[PDB]
Amino acid sequence: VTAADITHDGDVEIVKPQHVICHLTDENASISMRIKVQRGRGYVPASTRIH
DNA sequence: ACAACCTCCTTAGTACATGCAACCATTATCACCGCCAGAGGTAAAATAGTCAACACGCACGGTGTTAGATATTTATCCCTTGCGGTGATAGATT
Repeated sequence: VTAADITHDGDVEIVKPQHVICHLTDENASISMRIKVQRGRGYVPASTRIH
């Protein structure tokens, strides 16, 4: 599961093709997800975003 | 006939390795003093010379003027700043 398996739900370049995520094994297998992405320029903890 | 063995005898052979700092004393003991050496002293003359005299003659340095350089002043010029517009990067793909 790879960059060649993405779809662009927004404005996103991808200078990370080699970032393989996971795998599948059968001729009828599947997996799907959404992903949220951000740029900003500073840091906050995942469970101290607070408001 | 000797052999080593029992006992405490004494002897004496050794005592690991790397490095830095400190300074170099104690003795008493007649060396006599007699002789004379070449050998210390110094007067007078060799191996040769001083420095004062009157000359000789020159260099150097300080006072003076000149020279020109320099550091200032002025003002010019360019290279740089910072922001901005929008650049073909980085690098993923063909």
